[PDB]
Amino acid sequence: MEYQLQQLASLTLVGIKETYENGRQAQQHIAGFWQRCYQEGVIADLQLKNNGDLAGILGLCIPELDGKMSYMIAVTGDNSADIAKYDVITLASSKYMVFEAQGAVPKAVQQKMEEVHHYIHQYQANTVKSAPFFELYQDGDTTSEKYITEIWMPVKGLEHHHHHH
Ligand SMILES: CCNc1cc2oc3c/c(=[NH+]\CC)c(C)cc-3c(-c3ccccc3C(=O)OCC)c2cc1C
Repeated sequence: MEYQLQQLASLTLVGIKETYENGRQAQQHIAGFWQRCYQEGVIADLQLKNNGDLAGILGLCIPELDGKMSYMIAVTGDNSADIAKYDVITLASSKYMVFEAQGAVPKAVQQKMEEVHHYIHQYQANTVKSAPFFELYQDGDTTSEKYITEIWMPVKGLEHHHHHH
């Protein structure tokens, strides 16, 4: 499978996190949460705040310590001045396997995400299950078959994996 290796410094992310039961229905709630964020002007409002650290809107999957699963819609921003209205987290610095899903959203992303998870199962000592992973949606027509969503999967110690030796 094709991927690029990328590294991020610690970043500040501003947005809204919701929490679901780890879901066979999760994708339905995530759809609804996207729909609501657009409908309520939240996406537009976050887009203003995007400081450019990452180009686009993030959909982060955040593991919770009670086993639940959170999804956060966010942008790289600057201020905890937004805490009144928004969730603000620090995305801790990490290396990533960065994959591309090309096709109309969400179908291409869902399908690519299945392939990714199956691919990365061979890298159990190198993925980081407690670290967020995310979809990155850059500017473009997400209905276009050429639209590319990036999938960022955090890794540690990947250079030691025997497949690279
Ligand atoms: C700039 C990024 N813009 C978007 C990103 C989106 O990401 C989505 C991720 C999803 N899961 C994780 C992969 C699911 C389930 C739905 C998503 C939708 C979506 C949500 C509700 C209803 C329709 C769609 C839909 O994609 O709109 C198509 C017209 C979505 C829509 C837009 C506009």
